[PDB]
Amino acid sequence: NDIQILKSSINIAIEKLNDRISHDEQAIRDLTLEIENARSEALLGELGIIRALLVGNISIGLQESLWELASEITNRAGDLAVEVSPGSWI
Amino acid sequence: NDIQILKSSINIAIEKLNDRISHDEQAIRDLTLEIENARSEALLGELGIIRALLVGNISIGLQESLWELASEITNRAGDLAVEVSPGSWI
Amino acid sequence: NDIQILKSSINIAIEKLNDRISHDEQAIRDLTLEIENARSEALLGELGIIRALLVGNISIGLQESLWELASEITNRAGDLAVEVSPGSWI
Ligand SMILES: [Cl-]
Repeated sequence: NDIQILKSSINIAIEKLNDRISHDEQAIRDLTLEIENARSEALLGELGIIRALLVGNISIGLQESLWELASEITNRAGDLAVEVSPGSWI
Repeated sequence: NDIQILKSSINIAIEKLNDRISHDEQAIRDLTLEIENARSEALLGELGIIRALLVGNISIGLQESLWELASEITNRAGDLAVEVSPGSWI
Repeated sequence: NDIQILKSSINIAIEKLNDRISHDEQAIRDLTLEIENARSEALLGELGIIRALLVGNISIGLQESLWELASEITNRAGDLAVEVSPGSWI
């Protein structure tokens, strides 16, 4: 009798909970996408500036520090799927 | 008898769970705030550098690449509520 | 009789749920680590560019705007445990 009504009501309550958790897991999955994207933007923004200076008539020492700096920055960025713009040397 | 004691104890246990989930949802909400802020900082940091170069005596080609670069960066930043500093052209 | 079988089955179901939540909490903890790291990278990338310009033969006004800019950027970065490279002024 009352055991079975209770069992089914448990099951609904747990379902709702799993709904809540799953909804948090998908948001934790969006955020981790948002973090990757933030990193990708900063990465492209910083290389974008470096390459703008590199393609100009800048002194030879600043070219050394900027190339080196491009690697360090690029090293810190573990590995995201970057796609730096075509470039523009001529 | 023992059905009712069991029902109330279920209800407490579920409450605690919903407490845990709600506490995760508020942290997922802080992080999404933290991500926006990280993006805003990188955005302001990169425009800050670009505008420092733009207001100086830099070559005319570097000015072209930097203005263009300011848009691309600003385009990648979907739309955050930016507030770039007043500027400083004179 | 059937009350006790039901009680134990509740306990397993709740355990599984707490497992799920705890697994979300550790991921919310990784993301908050990932956000800090994204901020640290952008921070180092932007100071890296600024210091490359600062150590060169740049005009005196651009040096003013860049030093100032280094503080504003560094101020916006609440306080992360930064570790800017040794520097390189000579
Ligand atoms: Cl220059």
